[PDB]
Amino acid sequence: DWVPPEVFDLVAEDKARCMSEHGTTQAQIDDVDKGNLVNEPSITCYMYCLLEAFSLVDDEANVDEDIMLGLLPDQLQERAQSVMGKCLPTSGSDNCNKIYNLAKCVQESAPDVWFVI
Ligand SMILES: CCCCNS(=O)(=O)c1ccccc1
Repeated sequence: DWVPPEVFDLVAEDKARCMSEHGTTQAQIDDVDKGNLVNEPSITCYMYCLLEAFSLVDDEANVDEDIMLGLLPDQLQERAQSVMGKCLPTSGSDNCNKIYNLAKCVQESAPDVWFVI
């Protein structure tokens, strides 16, 4: 990955909170990173939780595309922008399910783009 060790420091406090709130295990996170994701609230609500902590989504899981693209390396932004044209706006039954659907769409469309810390 292009994700540097810094980001792990930066997200540590929110990561710990989000996992505690939702019953998330590190194994579930590792799985999403390997492209294995199911619609289980303990992982889908974790992803919403962390996105929200960094202002990447609002109260109804609408994505701030400019902030999201801003997370990614310059060299990935062209292809990520195409992916967001396909996968946004979000849709689903609740905030966690919206992020499930988004993650599945990004992972299906682009290898290097969705990542979960
Ligand atoms: C392309 C967006 C990735 C979303 N993954 S994440 O929810 O773990 C997350 C990563 C980094 C900051 C906040 C949330």
